[PDB]
Amino acid sequence: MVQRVTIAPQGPEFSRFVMGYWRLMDWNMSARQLVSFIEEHLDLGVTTVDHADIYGGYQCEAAFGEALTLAPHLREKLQIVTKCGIATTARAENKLGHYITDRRHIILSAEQSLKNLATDYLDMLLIHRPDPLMDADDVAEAFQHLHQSGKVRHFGVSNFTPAQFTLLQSRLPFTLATNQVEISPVHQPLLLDGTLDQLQQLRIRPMAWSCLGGGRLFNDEAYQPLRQELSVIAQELNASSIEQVVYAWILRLPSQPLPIIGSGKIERVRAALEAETLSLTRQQWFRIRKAAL
Amino acid sequence: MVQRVTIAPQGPEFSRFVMGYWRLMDWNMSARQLVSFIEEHLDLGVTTVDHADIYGGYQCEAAFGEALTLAPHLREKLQIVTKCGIATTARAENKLGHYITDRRHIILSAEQSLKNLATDYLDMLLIHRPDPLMDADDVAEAFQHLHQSGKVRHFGVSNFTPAQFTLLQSRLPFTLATNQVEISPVHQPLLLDGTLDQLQQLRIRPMAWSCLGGGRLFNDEAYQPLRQELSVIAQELNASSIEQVVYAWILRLPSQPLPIIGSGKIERVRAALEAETLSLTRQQWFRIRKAAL
Amino acid sequence: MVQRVTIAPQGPEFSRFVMGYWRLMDWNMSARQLVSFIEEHLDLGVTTVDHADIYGGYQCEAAFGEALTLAPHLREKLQIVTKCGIATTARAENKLGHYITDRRHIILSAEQSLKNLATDYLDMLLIHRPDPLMDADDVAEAFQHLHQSGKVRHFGVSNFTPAQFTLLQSRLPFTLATNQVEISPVHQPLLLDGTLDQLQQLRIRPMAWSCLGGGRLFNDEAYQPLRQELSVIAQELNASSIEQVVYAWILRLPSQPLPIIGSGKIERVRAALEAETLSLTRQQWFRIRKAAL
Amino acid sequence: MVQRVTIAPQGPEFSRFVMGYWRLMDWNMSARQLVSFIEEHLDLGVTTVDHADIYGGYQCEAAFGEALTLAPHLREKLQIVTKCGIATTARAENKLGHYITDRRHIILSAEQSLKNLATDYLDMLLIHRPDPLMDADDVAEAFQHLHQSGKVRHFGVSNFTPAQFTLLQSRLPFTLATNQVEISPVHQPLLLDGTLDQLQQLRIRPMAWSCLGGGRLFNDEAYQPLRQELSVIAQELNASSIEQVVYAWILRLPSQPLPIIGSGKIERVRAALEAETLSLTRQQWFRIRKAAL
Amino acid sequence: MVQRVTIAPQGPEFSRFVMGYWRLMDWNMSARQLVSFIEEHLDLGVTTVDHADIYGGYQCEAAFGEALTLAPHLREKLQIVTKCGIATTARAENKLGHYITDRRHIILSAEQSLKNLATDYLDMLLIHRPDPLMDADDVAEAFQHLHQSGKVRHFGVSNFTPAQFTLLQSRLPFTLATNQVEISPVHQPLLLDGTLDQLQQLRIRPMAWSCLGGGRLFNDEAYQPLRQELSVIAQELNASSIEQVVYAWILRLPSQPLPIIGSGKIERVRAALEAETLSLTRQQWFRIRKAALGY
Amino acid sequence: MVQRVTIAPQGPEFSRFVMGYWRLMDWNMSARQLVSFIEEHLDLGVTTVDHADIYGGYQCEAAFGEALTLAPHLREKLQIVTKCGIATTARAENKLGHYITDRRHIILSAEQSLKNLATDYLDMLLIHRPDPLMDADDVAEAFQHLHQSGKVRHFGVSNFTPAQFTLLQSRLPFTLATNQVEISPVHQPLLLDGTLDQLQQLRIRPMAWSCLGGGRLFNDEAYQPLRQELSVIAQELNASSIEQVVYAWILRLPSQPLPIIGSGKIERVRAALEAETLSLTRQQWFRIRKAALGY
Repeated sequence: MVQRVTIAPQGPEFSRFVMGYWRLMDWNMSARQLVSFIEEHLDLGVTTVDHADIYGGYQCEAAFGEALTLAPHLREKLQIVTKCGIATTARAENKLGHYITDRRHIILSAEQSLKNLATDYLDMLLIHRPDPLMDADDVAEAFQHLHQSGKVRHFGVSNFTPAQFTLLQSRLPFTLATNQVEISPVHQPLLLDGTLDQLQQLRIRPMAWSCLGGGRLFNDEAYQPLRQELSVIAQELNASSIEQVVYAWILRLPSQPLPIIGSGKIERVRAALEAETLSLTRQQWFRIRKAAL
Repeated sequence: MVQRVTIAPQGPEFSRFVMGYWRLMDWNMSARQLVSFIEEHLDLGVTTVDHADIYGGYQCEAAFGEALTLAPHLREKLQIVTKCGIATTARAENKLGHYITDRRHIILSAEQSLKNLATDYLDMLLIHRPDPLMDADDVAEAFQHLHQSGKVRHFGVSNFTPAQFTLLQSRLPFTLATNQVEISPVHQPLLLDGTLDQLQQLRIRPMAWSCLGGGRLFNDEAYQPLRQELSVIAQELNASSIEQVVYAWILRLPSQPLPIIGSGKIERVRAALEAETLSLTRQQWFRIRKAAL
Repeated sequence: MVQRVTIAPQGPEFSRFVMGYWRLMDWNMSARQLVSFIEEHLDLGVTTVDHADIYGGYQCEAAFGEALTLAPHLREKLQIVTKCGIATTARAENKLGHYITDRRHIILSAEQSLKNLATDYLDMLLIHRPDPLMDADDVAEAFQHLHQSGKVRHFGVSNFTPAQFTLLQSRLPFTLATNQVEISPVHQPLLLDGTLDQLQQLRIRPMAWSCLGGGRLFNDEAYQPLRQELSVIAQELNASSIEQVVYAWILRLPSQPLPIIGSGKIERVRAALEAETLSLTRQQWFRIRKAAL
Repeated sequence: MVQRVTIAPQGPEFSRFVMGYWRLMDWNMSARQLVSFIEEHLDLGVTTVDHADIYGGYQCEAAFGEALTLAPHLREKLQIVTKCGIATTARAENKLGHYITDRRHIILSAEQSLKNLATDYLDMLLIHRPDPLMDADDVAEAFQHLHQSGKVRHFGVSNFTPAQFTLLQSRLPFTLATNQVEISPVHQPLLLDGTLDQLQQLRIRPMAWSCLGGGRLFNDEAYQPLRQELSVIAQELNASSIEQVVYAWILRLPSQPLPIIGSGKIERVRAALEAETLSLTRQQWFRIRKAAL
Repeated sequence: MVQRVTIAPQGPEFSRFVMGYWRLMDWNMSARQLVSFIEEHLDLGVTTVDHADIYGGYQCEAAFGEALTLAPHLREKLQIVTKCGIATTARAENKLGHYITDRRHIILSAEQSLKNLATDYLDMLLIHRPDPLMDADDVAEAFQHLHQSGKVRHFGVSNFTPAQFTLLQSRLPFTLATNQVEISPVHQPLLLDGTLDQLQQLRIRPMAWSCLGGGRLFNDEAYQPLRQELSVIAQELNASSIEQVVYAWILRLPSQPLPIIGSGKIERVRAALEAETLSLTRQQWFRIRKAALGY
Repeated sequence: MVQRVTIAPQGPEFSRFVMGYWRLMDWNMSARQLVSFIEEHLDLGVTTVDHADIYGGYQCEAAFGEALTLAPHLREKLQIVTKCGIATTARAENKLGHYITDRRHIILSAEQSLKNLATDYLDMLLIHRPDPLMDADDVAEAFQHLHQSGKVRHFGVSNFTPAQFTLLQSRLPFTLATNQVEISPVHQPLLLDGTLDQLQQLRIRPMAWSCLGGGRLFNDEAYQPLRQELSVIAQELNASSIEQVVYAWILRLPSQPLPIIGSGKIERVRAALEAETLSLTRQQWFRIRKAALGY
């Protein structure tokens, strides 16, 4: 089973690996098929799932909720994370992509999330992106309302700089439970730009997205000779695949990230979860870093 | 007319818009013409005015003082902000442009400002630029003397990074009342680099300079189709001019900036002030941002 | 009188200083007032004037043509340059700013320019900006048509890289007569990036726009201590103003630029034309360069 | 079905779209399944195919050759492009990834390619990457031997700068037939950096790789609202998928690129090919560019 | 003689100028010649010396300890600073250069340092470079153990960003006593990027390395015209040499850096210490800055 | 002995390694000691020597000419390269560093060079740096005059972009014989920015300066771990020193550079020339590249 992990002080207990549903609509699953898939990754210990209001042209939440309506007993076994803050052109009233982080929008988005997902509470709500118009007082008013009514148990952010993180935190009487950020051998700036230093310092563990380079590792022909060094290291470790090596690479980070898995096929999930057992050496970790840069 | 605003905790009360006098020598006004102009913007509710020792080759403060000696009753109605820290070659001793932030210079500069402006106090004194040779103990000692003697009511900085700001603040018994910074659709890095994040967190409102791009919006042929998108949004808001839309764009920031007006023509001042009544939508705000980038 | 200058091999004879009309609508002139202004700068030897289809929300060409209709004898004494290639949102069918460099648009734009300016020929037509969709074959087809019909006597470009310049040139049986580019102490990259090297090499003289920093020199408070070094040098040369020093700085360049003047007030034009008589030293030229960088 | 195109002066005739086999080992196809796939895209008019010695840990060429030995009649219907120049650690001799562009390596690589692909000629051989140790005389000697012997019909390069291209071309009696380069809404610098300017000038059409962003368009959560603007334009064009709109975006370039398709699923190939019939407006093209930036 | 300075709150007392020994192996000194050199800079007031486990291919520490063994009275007269955290290919087991900041490596490195330098305590131990794999709890455990046993008196870092500095500091019950960083007219980003602001704010003085541009000032043809602008300002100050001017320029910084001297020539050390008496004005400082950038 | 090479079409024949004299004043040589040093590198086959009007505060040329005056037979045995175009504050009339590339200054500079070096001709004259005020017609006039009179045999440039190079070349009836540029594992942008591509294309060989990183390789603490990766490859090649490895790395470039040696120690010159016989493989070259970048 996947390890159980407290992601922040007084924060929730998650599974170390998180199941990401941002691509759910591309998997072409029925509600019944989705139920089986959730049941499958639950049995492997992946209990924490990641959503957002905008995913799938604003349809993934609703589609996930249809599965939860078929199998009502699953809710209790899951930790549901979702997000708000982004406005895309998938909605007709949005003439251009932008951000909305006003109090009322946050409350309305969360409430809609509850309806879509067919549940009466969210485990965590995140601000999806840092908004130049973000009024921390107003976000705090929304969070306080959602918290005191029992509709949202924890709050965090996504893709925030440390200064943006500290601004919002300064308004809240509880700890921001995460800062969901992009971490992989393909995208390493947060390792040294201060983001991951801050998170380690506050003992807040990031949920890590785009762990496989946002598709570049396998589909960007320019990383093909890089696939090779992960292969060479894979065989040193007797790892079954290069994905396991990349996940191990991420887990090795001292901020102790929780990797988000995005594949809608189950033993690529299982393959991912085998990274918990690979002991990377430092030289193997740095060999990967340099092969990628 | 123009709103009254407290710019910081334990800070002064300023007008939301600030009249900037850095171009005063270029306006070719008699002392009596300048007296009429001050009275005119005072009647509109613009009471805060912005000076620096160096402006106009060290001439603008003295010119303003000529007006105040002719009309002594004006001083009590104004909040005078001036600065020190830059040394230009308009003075023979300065063989190159550089910075000077030593304790004695600050005090002597403030004292000369009083003499120039024909007043016995300043509402606020700013360090004009961050100086790599800035000793914060030295600045603090200067500020402390100016404060206890009643010569200067409040202190702030200009164009400081968050680290430079924190450094000086650490030495001071009172709160720095502002960080005067460049903010416009043409110059946006401070929106995301942490400068405005820190000011919002501390509830310190920045005075905003180069609000119209330091001349570029109207005089740079390259921004001329951009000037056209502001015209399109102006027509939507039924605004009489595009500068109104720009000022509304800045006011919309959650750090709540106080824009500095630099025009010596009173109808351009009045035109600016109707920005307070403009209802800029988020989408309009982001369209402006995108068109400028 | 202003010097007469051949700007390219087999190219037209221009005045060394060019009168720019991109801001004509902001000057608030009647047709009668504009006539007087043209007559005034003509008598000083400024015969070459610069237009574009998009200027003034597509109105400057027409406004200039009204003056030419009042005083028909002026056409013969002027060299008219205009441009096409940019599409702005000042026209309702343009939902966003973009470029159009298709054959038919170029021909139609030129033909409209002839109607607006109330004349039967243009001295030079320029591609206003380098378009990623630019098909050099199609531009060449348009130029050939306009040339062989006698509607346009010469052709050039604006803001092109040397590779973009060479691409278009490779299609044309005559020499591109200029590459209109931004040159000033405030914007110096073209001095070393290869643009001005290419122009000198081909003996093609650039028309230089934004010569005074697109408004920054006088209106960007951050260049105020830089105004000072131009002042110090102005007095060494006994120059009447800093504009004359900046123009002299530009004229000193070995690509031998033709500065475009944009002020609608006549002895700032006259003041500009006095730069022909200032002999800058190299040390003065480099002192300016370093004061600006 | 797919248009026939001559890619350069004295160059070969290719299909407008190219089938890329760099992912072939990941498709898990039997030799007979691969034979069916080749026949399927041949029937759609896709005849040009793209290989490299290194692809799939030096396995994709040989796998393709298994198909050609089973179906010998196919070779005459195909144009085979392959490459050399990169040395990866999938071979034991290579202790680090590097480049090898020495004369003997090029010849031996081309010869191994023939053996791998079970054919006695290649339609085109490319240098895979610009090598700081590239001696253009050495490459030229290799190309000359391969050409005179009839083993290779044409020669080109991949990812070269205009200076690297010019350098190699200077040594060759025949024209380099392509510069295979990365082009997509996600990666646009080549549009303006001179690479595509030079190819259009020489009337050489580039083969375009990573047309869909090297996986980012669909697998990078960060481009997911961007994926939505392509959906909006798709609906305007009544296109069945967004990749069609992307391919139409690339085809719209005046260098006239030949996009490389990398999907081993035949219906994704067919979906791509209907891009030829799509009428992309300039405004649509620029909206896509802006939404990606 | 060289002024003595408290480098941090609760921190040790160092000499304002620091003798750096990273180039020791290249000087080709016998152990006896090294004794004399140490005694000579000691006489001038230079008591603080800077080492690292990796210097000279893991050889410089041991070469220094041979001198200390011949002259054991010198030990008490010195403040010895050393470092760990970098792994170089001078050790066969390291197939590539990388970082090691685990607890047991830090402890074992410090203990090897003690054996190499032939002494039972270090005055200060530094983390040589920020390691993306740095676990601050682990470093704190190591530092705690070394402090508990008397083996190491004070602790600091080298080349840390302010966020890396704050991270490590959060775990420690004692103040980090320095952040050793690169400062010269040739390399100025730390003047404005927050590194030196943080140090001034915390009243922690940095040790400054590559004070003369890492060799470039004298050995890079491209700085020869700049070198000559330093000579003009030298003449104005009646300074014996341009090294004095550069050191004076660094000392003028309000973080109050301690310059590390790396020359094995006592003549040049002496010429460094004379910078303490130089009256560098603001315009001279700024003229220097600009000559170096091109401003 | 050092191979001889034709540096350009119609160009002069140089030694593959070039003795650079920009640091001459710092060596503290008497004129007689300089004679011996010249004779010693001459014996090893180093015949081409590199000077500039500005070097050593406008002193190095004249110091060299004093040696040539004591030993006038040496002149014919050397190819002398010098430069003009830079104005430094070592001359009182220059209140700031800048460039001067006007016709009469070029002519007067070359003529001063002749007087300084105590010789009646220069083998090659270079424009030292690209000048934004460079008027190529003016330079061509100067070069024409100097060529017409026999005072200068060949012409080239230093630190030019390819567009600056092409600009000047367009005006000249003879081929520019070199573009002297910076090349080292420490400074690699010219490998891929088109500078070296253009030179290879035109079959013009660059003279390479700052081959050892302008002092950084040895004097910058931050390259000490890299210095040690060069030592690993040295051992693999049985190379006496890492300087040999670096020179071999530069020689491997297909533009076929001529390295400028700047050491006044004949021991180190000798150790440079041994690079000609080193078998640097591709993987070794690339390992070096990557150790220097961090790739």
